Amino acid sequence: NTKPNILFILCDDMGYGDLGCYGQPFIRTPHLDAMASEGMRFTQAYAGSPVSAPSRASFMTGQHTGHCEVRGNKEYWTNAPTVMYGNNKEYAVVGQHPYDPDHVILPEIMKENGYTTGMFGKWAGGYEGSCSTPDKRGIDEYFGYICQFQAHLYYPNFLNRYSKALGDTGVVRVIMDENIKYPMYGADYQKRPQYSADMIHQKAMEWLDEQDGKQPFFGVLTYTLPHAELVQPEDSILNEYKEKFNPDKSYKGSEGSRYNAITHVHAQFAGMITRLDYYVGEVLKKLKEKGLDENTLVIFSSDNGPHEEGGADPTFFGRDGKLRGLKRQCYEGGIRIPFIARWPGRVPAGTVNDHICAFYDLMPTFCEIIGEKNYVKKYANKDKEVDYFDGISFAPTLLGKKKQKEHDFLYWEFNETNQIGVRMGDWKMVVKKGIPFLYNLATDIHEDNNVADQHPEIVEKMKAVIFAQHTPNPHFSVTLPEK
Ligand SMILES: CC(=O)N[C@@H]1[C@@H](O)[C@H](O[C@@H]2O[C@H](CO)[C@H](O)[C@H](O)[C@H]2O)[C@@H](CO)O[C@H]1O
Ligand SMILES: [Ca+2]
Repeated sequence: NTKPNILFILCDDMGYGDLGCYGQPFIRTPHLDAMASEGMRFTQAYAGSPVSAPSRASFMTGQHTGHCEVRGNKEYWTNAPTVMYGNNKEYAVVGQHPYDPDHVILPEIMKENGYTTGMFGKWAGGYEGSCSTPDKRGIDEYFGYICQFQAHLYYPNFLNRYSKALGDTGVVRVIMDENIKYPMYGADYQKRPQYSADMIHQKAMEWLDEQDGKQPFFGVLTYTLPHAELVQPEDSILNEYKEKFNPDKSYKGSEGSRYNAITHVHAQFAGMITRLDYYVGEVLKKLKEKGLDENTLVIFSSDNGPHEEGGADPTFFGRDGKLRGLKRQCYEGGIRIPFIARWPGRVPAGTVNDHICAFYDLMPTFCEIIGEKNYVKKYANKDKEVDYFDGISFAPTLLGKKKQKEHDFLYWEFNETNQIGVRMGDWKMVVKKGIPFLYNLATDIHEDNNVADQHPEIVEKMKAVIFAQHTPNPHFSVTLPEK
């Protein structure tokens, strides 16, 4: 301990069944499988939300989406002025709805505990010049995509940086000086040579290189893989899967979505996950090389369930999977995610953990690990009517030990599919357009058999949770069930 280092590798749109160690049959994930072998594989860990921005917001704020300022994907670039990068028209302001500036986020707690903070990849927590950019919210070294929409292109016009070390005064843009010579869409797009996932990992690894045993570090590696578009370097990883998958399918492109057309989509998606796995192997190798392995907790997870964008084929990859649904659904497949922890000599090796937990638990979990006691009394905003903190530390079960507290419920709400999810032990409610559906995850893991009619008292108990946990948010609307 003595303030352990923490790396949180949070990937983008990877399903529960997309890793080898969670049963994926078609994709090699040797480094994450070995991480699991040496660590703890969580079987009932959940995203903050079935989509990116609120799931990441839940992790950052320690709040469920009945309370969180961010409960959906909200764009601030739609009406932004245009800037030219070569012949390419680009938005002059990018990004999503900002985190509440009056509610603490995890990096700020780590800064108050004497940590240095890094974040490499997707921010998705406020647009350029907003009150919630990484510079303003406790990140010392940031490199990647401020904007989730920008992140659709793996060969973008620019990336974003805030580097204390370089004396940046705020977030800046780093132009991809080779990429902007070519179009953003069509036959010449793949002439772009500056691949963001490699560049962002290289910046993360340069940052990890600078760390030593002295000052504790907190790194958030929000790598965009395997989020669409399904375009990557045409290298030995991709070619392995072009050889393996036969026949394969293709994707015609969506210029409006910034998803380029591509061929061999099974090979592209498998390649993206094996590429990400190789990045994780490089992180773990670096910690060992620097003598930091025994004092660093590494967690790998995904922000939400599997996707069907840019040529992704979750039906194909889901052949052996147990959970129903995709990204944007409050069915188990939208919200239950891979979650692997490794901390040699602290987290018991080769374990499975069934503890029911969600991303809003990470804030109290980390606070417990770093010895930050009574974090709510310390960080709660006294100027608010009420400052919500929804998490329960799972530091005890992570460290194999006693006094592990249990949630009465987990809670999700999501505007685009108009859904509310509640999990109370074996019981799972999905509200769809205000109508409750009820499933037993012990007898019906795939949520095939709506049994609301057989359990009216359970339906009322779980609706009571919704009525108690949902507070109004003027930006993100869901239909509550009838009272
Ligand atoms: C104009 C518009 O919103 N375009 C959408 C795409 O954004 C959308 O993709 C989603 O983009 C959001 C951006 O915050 C986020 O990256 C999601 O993960 C992603 O799915 C796409 C839906 O497939 O449709 C376009 O019309
Ligand atoms: Ca995502």
